[PDB]
Amino acid sequence: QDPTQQLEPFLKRFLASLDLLYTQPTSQPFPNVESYATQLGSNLKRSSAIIVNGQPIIPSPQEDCKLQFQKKWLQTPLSSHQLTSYDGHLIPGTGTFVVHFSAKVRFDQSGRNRLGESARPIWGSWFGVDVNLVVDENVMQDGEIINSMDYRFTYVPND
Repeated sequence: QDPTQQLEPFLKRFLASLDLLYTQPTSQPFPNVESYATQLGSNLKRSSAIIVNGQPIIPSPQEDCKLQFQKKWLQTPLSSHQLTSYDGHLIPGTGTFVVHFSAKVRFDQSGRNRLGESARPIWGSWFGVDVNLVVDENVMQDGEIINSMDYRFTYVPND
């Protein structure tokens, strides 16, 4: 409870970064995909170990794992996560803690992508999600602190 007093706000910030709504400044006449996409999961380290639905992201000569994740996540419809439970522990001697959390997430069914393009979000059915993070100790930092992320749907609706 005591060392995990900074834990809940950190998790909410991490999830907000996945749920980020794209807003184009009126000073910019064109969409800036890079400036939006690089904010998704921004607490990830460039060289973090990332696994999505059992499939590890493998670093390539041109794109590190964080970048590949951001490009993957960018292709989802807008999301809305609700944190429902968590637990965390420091791993003695490592300067890291492990955190497991569960959430529900739903996605925009409007047909628009995250830049608002086709071809008011309308939320679909709840998915279940489990996430395991290994994160540097100083979690009220907002920089690159996540060493590993395992993100997994534990329930996927048929519809």
